[PDB]
Amino acid sequence: QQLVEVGNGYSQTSVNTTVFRNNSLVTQGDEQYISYYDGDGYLVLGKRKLDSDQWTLKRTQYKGNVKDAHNIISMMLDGEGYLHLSFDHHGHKLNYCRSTAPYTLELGDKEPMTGVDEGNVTYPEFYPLNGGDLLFVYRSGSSGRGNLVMNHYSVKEKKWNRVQDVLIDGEDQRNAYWQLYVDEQGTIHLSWVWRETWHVETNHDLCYARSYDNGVTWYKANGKKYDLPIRYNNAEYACRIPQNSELINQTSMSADASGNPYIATYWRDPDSEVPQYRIVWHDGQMWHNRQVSNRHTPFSLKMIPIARPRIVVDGGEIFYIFRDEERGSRVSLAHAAAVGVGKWTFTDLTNFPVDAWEPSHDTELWKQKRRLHLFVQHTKQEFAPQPVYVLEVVKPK
Repeated sequence: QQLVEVGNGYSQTSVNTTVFRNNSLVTQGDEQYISYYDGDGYLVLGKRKLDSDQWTLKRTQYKGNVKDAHNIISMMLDGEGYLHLSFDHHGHKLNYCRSTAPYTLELGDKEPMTGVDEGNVTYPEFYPLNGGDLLFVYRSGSSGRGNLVMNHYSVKEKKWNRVQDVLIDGEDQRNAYWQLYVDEQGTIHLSWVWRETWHVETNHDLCYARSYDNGVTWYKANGKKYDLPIRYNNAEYACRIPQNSELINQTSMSADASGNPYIATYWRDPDSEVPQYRIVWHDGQMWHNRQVSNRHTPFSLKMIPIARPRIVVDGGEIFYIFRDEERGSRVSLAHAAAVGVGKWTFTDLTNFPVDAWEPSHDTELWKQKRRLHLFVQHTKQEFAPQPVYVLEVVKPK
């Protein structure tokens, strides 16, 4: 299970290696693209042909505040091959750049998307849409509460338009933390936890919504159309998980070829001190939740000794990527041949620790080729810059 070295990246924080890099790594056609901060804080872009181990790197004109692990880089390609980059935010004015040509590691100047409510950004994320268009999501904090703002890029028009200004509504009462995925049909999947207070221990529940029409109209998994915006009272609950359950925020989710959502997270049971990894999914008929791990070591959120997970699905076959102090903080794989039967195997994918690392993966490679590639780097949360690798993952023997 092979480990392709890219270049040295910043390792003194987990900025290159958070679960919410959407994306760190992206394939189009026969090429794969990557982004990270180098040891000196510069935004580096890379590309390769997928059949090669040789990366072409470009140190761009931009830097980021690498001492803050929130200040991540997200990238994506549109249907014409232009790279879109957004980076370096913890409640700051939008940093957004496009490549100057398709398939080329040359960034233009920073530019607005719509110019509206772009003053206080955190957590930029890109998703591909049908027709080569893009979705952008970010957390806007300008109101005093983190609000989900969603834009659509038309690749033909070379233009961004707002889609949703108020999709999840905390009613000046509660907070919300979300993750998304665009499936192989072009449907946007959305899931989130609520948080009653400002403190992480009041994280509760997993809610869900989807949109088939690029974010305009929204549906529940049970088929009912949403009245917007989505509040505590009308949200579809994928799973109930109470406050003070060590429920974590900002994880990941995926979907299978049938458009069914799967959500990967962790929390602990009422009668346990031990948080466990979970999978929450809708099979076209109903919601399910299951425990993936069999941990025995407590921790509390009130660095975290386990990583927030990533998942990919192939017709009920599940690859569930994690990192855990119980397994020496290696890159680890929890694999299920069939999600519905719940027989999991556990396999370490690295023989060395990656400490603060959380997984991000090449979402488009998995969709287009059913190959699972991870962004892998040893980070901490003074440590010399460590190699960034791409690791291909296959089912275990």
